[PDB]
Amino acid sequence: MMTQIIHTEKAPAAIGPYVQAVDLGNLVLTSGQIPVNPATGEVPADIVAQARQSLENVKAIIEKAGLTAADIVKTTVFVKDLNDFAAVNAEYERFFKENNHPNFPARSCVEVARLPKDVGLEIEAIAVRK
Amino acid sequence: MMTQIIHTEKAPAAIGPYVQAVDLGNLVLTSGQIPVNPATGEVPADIVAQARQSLENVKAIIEKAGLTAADIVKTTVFVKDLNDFAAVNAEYERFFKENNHPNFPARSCVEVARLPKDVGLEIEAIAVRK
Amino acid sequence: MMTQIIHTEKAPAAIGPYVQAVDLGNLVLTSGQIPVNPATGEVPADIVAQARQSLENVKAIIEKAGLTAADIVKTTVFVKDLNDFAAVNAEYERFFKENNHPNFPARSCVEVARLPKDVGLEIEAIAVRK
Repeated sequence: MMTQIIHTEKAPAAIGPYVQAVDLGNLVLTSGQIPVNPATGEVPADIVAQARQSLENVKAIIEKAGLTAADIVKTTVFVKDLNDFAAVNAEYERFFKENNHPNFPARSCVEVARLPKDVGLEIEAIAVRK
Repeated sequence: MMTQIIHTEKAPAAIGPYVQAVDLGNLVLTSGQIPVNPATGEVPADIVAQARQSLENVKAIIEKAGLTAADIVKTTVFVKDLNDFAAVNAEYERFFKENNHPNFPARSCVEVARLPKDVGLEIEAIAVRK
Repeated sequence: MMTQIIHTEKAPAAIGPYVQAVDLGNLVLTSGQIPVNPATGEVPADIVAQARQSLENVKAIIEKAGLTAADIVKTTVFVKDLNDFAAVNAEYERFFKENNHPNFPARSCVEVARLPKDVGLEIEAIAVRK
């Protein structure tokens, strides 16, 4: 039996009051990831670049656990500019099907006032593996 | 056995990286719905009208699956004006009990900066059926 | 068998379209709590004081049910000032381990535009008890 707690060597890492992710068993969940630039360690200005890195981090954790984005049941993403979603949404959906994730997980994205680390976007989705 | 994926002919419909809703089986979940005006296809200015339509869409999906709002375990709603919640909250609670939903599902509403489609409100709640 | 619904005599109490909390059984969930000052009934200006009270309310409900913060699988908290998180995060993590909550539940905090009751912060986390 297992419950939450998900270690990995790709995500932003956990060193505070939270872990990289949580594996409840059969139903996984990813914390509010962020485009922690691999060279700046924060959030690339390139809404597309930062948007792509954030997706890799969220998947890296779920992948290190033994799953895939395709399994993602639901997904949530906070944006600092709903006008930029045009590029993120176009690439967000184009990658899922390009990764074999046509299931299309639930969505819950909204324009928040701000985000941790001044990040221009956050990612938090759920995944299953029945 | 089932997992996520919920089709319907009432909700805003899914044509991107997400589905109308997701049925994990026994525990359903609705995506961030929106008052997609049946005549404008976006969000009626009438905070009350748009607030009512949004509730119907969220219920239409759960209803098309085989459940009811009364079963809703938790609920989340983003507002663009916490001052308007006075009318939404008054009608939100008056409809639940009027629909046989006295259980009172969890709440998680907050004043967000913006919302998809420039909608003045979003709805995302969970439902059970043990 | 049980499903949602969690009564208590410590939390902000439920008198509208939502209950104090919801106990799905084995997997609990707390609604968007708030620092409802015990003397003002709203939200203390002391970001630290209000931040501490909010934590007690969220735990009071889960405690009245038969669990602890340590069991918390995931956690979400809306802030009105990401600059204040420096004090909340420092005390948030210092209390978990001080309460025996080193598990570190998932995180999902963001700077929202506003919050119910003009509260300067909201709390909503999940808990397990397998």
